Amino acid sequence: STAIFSDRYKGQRVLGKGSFGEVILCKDKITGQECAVKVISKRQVKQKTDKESLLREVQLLKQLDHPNIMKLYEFFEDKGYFYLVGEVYTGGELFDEIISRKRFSEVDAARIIRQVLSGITYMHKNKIVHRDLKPENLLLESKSKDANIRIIDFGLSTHFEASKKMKDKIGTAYYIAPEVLHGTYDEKCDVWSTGVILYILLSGCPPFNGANEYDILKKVEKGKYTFELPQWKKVSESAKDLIRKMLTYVPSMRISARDALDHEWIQTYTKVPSLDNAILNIRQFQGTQKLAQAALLYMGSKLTSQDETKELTAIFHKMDKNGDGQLDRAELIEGYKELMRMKGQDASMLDASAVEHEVDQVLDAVEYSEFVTVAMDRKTLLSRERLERAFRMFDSDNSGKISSTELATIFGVSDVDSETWKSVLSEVDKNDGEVDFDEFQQMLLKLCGN
Ligand SMILES: [Ca+2]
Repeated sequence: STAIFSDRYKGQRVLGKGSFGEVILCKDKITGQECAVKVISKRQVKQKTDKESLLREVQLLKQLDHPNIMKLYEFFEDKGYFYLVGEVYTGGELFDEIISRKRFSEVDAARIIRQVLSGITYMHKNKIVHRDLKPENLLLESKSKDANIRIIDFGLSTHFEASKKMKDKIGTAYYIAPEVLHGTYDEKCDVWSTGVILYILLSGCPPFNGANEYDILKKVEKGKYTFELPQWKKVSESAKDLIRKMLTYVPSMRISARDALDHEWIQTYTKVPSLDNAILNIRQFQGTQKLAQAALLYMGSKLTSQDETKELTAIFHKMDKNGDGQLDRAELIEGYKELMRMKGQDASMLDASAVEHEVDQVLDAVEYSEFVTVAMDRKTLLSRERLERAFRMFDSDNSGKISSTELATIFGVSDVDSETWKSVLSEVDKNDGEVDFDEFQQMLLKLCGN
């Protein structure tokens, strides 16, 4: 409120797009301490509670400390944004580390879940519920195999409204507790979500699955699942018993996070065959989720580029006094600053110094029409290379193609209607039942107006 964020911190690099907003690697201008700042835009996110309830939870969260909980250092608020400043972790997402290794057993799964439960138990004792616990929120403290897990976004859910855009809801339906869907829930919803993560660690397949978001939510609401897949034969009976207690439908009957640590499976496997079939399915699952996410962000970046391309052309056309199509470097900065003044402050461009530098980078490469193409191509370049990398990673056999069955699974996770993508495919392809990267990219372009 009183203190300004930009006067203390400077943006160094974009870490990624998390829940509620963009995540930026920032650095203190005095001490040089690196920090990860989640920037939540007030227009794209609505406040569920009042301002005084939010400040009270922020104050509590700043005093909490646990080795498996991400530390919240500071909190800032300006006219249109909320900035949540915390510690940086470079180890990446838990599931990205599991797909790289060749050996994964119940001892590794028990060591993972013991950490997740230690953090949850500690936060539940302080009356803080996560509500949106999922593998994406489990980060590794360092780039190593024996590194600590840190749970992020612990306590946001209660004060910020969930996004309705599929690019942000991707992969959430698998882990949500049934009682969260019907409205009456408490801290037991985090035990269910951890139970779902444990089920995926030991088999590589979600317990509640479907061809789309709604079919998954129907399975979660019914609450029925089975240990009827071949890979569950090589898993112990105590692991299955803990999952049964964690995935109990009635929350009052469901085990607590505290009692889940004292369970025989945690006590025996933290104080042993390799689950090879489970690794292959986590690889397939992670690749499928990441390609679906990359496809949705690619379409979103193409629509954002079209909006900003025309908006920046209109700003520069009005600034062109004589009408030769040219402008000075100082004029282009005024017009680029006007784009952020009209279409909101950018996550990468925190202050005027970052805008002046962003223009100098485009001016070094590059008529304002040519400059418009470069500045917009730089924003699309960050999204097109992620799509190709995700397509290449999904294509594990390096065939260069993805089958029609794989497209149905991808578009199913992305929530693109079955009849809509099949029609778009016939317009570009026109019939081997498989598409290459360019054809896949052409389908996404046609699925967002281009
Ligand atoms: Ca292939």
